Amino acid sequence: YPSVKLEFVTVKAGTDGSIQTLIPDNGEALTVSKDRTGSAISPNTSRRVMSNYETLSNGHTATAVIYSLQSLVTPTPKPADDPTYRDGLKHDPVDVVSIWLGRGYLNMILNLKVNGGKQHVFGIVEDLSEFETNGTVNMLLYHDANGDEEYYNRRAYLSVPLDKYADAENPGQKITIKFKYYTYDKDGTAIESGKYCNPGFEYVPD
Ligand SMILES: [Cl-]
Ligand SMILES: [Cl-]
Ligand SMILES: [Cl-]
Ligand SMILES: [Cl-]
Repeated sequence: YPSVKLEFVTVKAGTDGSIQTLIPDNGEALTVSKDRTGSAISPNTSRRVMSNYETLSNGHTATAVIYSLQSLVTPTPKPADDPTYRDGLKHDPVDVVSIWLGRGYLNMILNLKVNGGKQHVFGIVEDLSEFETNGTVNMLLYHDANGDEEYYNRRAYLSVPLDKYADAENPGQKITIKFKYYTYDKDGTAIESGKYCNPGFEYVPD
């Protein structure tokens, strides 16, 4: 478990790139009264990030004080035939710590065994073969450790966007996300886990 408690949030920058707004997943948008990180994103943009922050209230209105900010991976689900997967599908093992639907994303905290100097590349391999049949979206985690040794535990944060499944001309549509990922079994063998496929994550994009 990490030293600093981190939450999935959205941050917005104003004209100078400084963070002016923090939008918790659980609450309403808050004006950032103080950004102790001194972070700067692209002027007038929003980013889905990890943050340590606190809410301060005067009993009527509250503001956010940011203590830490870090990026998270926002992989767009893509079919196995997409050019990003040209060099083959990679499924280096991970553990799922926590996984849930929230604020238009499929959020997850992963546990990895890393070392250093190698970029861990994440993606979502999309299969829509059952989407017209029963609204099922099949997702397989892509993970390329790039030969990084499995020495130290490290968390990874993913927020899979689900906006592409919303149909404005088909409202009230119930979508079922069935997420698969490779992990180690009790004996240290890498296996494809269907743990989060039964019954899957049901949601109505509205
Ligand atoms: Cl982002
Ligand atoms: Cl106050
Ligand atoms: Cl769990
Ligand atoms: Cl990450």
